[PDB]
Amino acid sequence: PSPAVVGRSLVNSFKQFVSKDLHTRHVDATYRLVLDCVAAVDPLMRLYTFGSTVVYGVHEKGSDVDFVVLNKTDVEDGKGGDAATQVAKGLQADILAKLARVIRQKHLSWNVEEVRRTRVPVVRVKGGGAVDFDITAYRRNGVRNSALLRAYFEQNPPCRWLSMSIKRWSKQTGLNASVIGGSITSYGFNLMVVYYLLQRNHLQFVPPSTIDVSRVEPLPPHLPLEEPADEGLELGTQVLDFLHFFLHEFDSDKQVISLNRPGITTKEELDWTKSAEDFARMNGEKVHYQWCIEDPYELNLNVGRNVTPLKRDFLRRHLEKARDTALLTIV
Ligand SMILES: Nc1nc2c(ncn2[C@@H]2O[C@H](COP(=O)(O)OP(=O)(O)OP(=O)(O)O)[C@@H](O)[C@H]2O)c(=O)[nH]1
Ligand SMILES: [Mg+2]
Ligand SMILES: [Mg+2]
Repeated sequence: PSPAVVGRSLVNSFKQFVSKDLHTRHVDATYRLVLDCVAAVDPLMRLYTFGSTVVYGVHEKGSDVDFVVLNKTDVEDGKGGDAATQVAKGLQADILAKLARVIRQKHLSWNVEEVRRTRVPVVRVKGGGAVDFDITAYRRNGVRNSALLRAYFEQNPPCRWLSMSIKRWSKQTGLNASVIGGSITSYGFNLMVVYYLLQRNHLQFVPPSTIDVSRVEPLPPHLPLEEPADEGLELGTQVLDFLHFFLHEFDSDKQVISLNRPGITTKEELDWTKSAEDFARMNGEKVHYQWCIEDPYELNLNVGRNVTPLKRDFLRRHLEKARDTALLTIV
């Protein structure tokens, strides 16, 4: 398929998505509800938003909201790292347990799950009106990477469509970590999209260190999304260039998808090698360095750490299949 063909099926596939109102207006009430609960634990605690809501400036269906609870001092330390220690984890679980209890008290019909499978303690809430959200505590790095990605998409707002196209597809194909057998989160896919756009000079490099939590909005404003006005030609051209790039230009054997620096990052300069795989264990299991995606803020975090040789196979295959189906749209 030509870029035009892909472009057109892509715009047609989103027609329902651009039908309803996109505004991040809808989050305010939920934000207020959660802050209601947070205040009962501590009226001096802050509530911040992050995740796709912030990255895009729009609120997607089938997407949760991400919240983090922060102390004043956590905010004022707007460029501090997040401790990867057992006591930090314990602090976060202690406060999240208290909050989950309040959420249950105040909302008898909500399911309030204390999720402990994870590196980062999280409370998962499903109320029913797709009132859907995760709450974490005492961490800057989610608000920070989301503000970084948001800053990138503000440079070139129509690029959000390339991104959104990749997110929906990743899930359709079973590539996205949200699906059983999935290996890369949506966050990972966004890192790849941005890295791609940077290599093509569609975006201007933003050093991750310039992002300051003390200067972000707890709840950032809406950023209007408008239909690709050129029939979707730019989108279709981007999608095909994105697939070509990740199939034929990005060298997964030698290179790391990174936003820490402009240009190429090597596996060797990170020590992200077969030798490191023998030593490297995250959350009690092997980290893989077959597909390398460097996290801009957390030390030594491969976002592609679950991409085994097999899942790497599966990704190449899908990247190939994606060309001929316009990201599973020409069916
Ligand atoms: N360290 C790390 N954090 C992640 C990863 N995936 C998601 N997160 C965190 O969670 C936040 C939102 O992640 P996601 O829910 O996967 O991304 P999203 O943009 O909200 O997309 P959807 O919820 O799938 O629509 C990000 O700011 C990340 O900090 C990951 O693979 N590694
Ligand atoms: Mg999310
Ligand atoms: Mg998530």
